[PDB]
Amino acid sequence: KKVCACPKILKPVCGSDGRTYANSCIARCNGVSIKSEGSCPTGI
Repeated sequence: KKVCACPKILKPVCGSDGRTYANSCIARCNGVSIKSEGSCPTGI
């Protein structure tokens, strides 16, 4: 129940914790910034 709503577009990001979230809005809602655009490589 809010006037704001996050986007539903398929544009995921790697957060500075090294997790991937579905978009920039959901990433910021955890209290953390985006390290880069796109999903990140699990091999590093």
